[PDB]
Amino acid sequence: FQGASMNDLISAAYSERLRRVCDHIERHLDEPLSIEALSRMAHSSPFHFHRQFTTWSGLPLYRYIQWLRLRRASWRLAFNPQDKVIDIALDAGFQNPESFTRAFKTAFGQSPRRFRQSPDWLAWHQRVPVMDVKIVEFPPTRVAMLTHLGHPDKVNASAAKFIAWRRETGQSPIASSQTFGIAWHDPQTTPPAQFRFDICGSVRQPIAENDVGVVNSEIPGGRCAVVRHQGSLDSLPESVWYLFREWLPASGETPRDFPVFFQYLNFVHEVAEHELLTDIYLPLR
Repeated sequence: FQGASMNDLISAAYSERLRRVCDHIERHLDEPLSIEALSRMAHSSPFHFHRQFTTWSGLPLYRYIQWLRLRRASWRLAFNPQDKVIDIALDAGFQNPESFTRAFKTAFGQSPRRFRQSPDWLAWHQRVPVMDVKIVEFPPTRVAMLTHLGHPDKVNASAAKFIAWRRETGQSPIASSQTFGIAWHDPQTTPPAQFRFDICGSVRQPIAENDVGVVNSEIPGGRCAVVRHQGSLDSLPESVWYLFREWLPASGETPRDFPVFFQYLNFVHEVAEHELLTDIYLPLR
């Protein structure tokens, strides 16, 4: 049908209700704005008014009022040069000119005084608007490591060997040193006959030689993507998949010739699985 639909008519009436409310706010700024009254003016519940305004305006009432006040102060900066900046900052509801300057630099992109000097209003009109992954330069670390080649489960057993070595040789990766796991392969995709996992601990000097199989090696430094994973060692492969799916296409950076490696800032069983902290590191060239 080409005709007007009852559904669209209702949505239009609702939107224009809330537009009436917006205009009332624009008029009655700098006033005690009782949410009960504004909620009544929208023919809606006081308990749901904020979510509706956030839904449609795109920003809550406190951000909206703040940013309208900031735009008013911007007009006053550019076109009322006689007014003092402290006075303007007080008029916009800010206690200190420093905090007003903070908010201006945060939302606008220019400092207040530079705006008073050369307003770039075009930018202002264009500036109306999950997991943190970072880029760090990992320093090359001499470590002592044991390589496991076999079934992915037996890895735990081999890890025990390393722990035993730490008690026996007096080498202390426990303190003033770090403990990493070089994850060469993904156990599901990779044949468990070739699965390689390196359990390593940081050392300040070489560890001589030992019959257990622990040997000296190094983790090279340079560009490297870091993602903070919170929880189980069984949960790490999914965040590794996250890194590969999301960071590699978007970043456009190229990985270098070293396997993925995790640094356990919180060791396994000393704290709970729910509070365990691991850092996944993707080598980047």
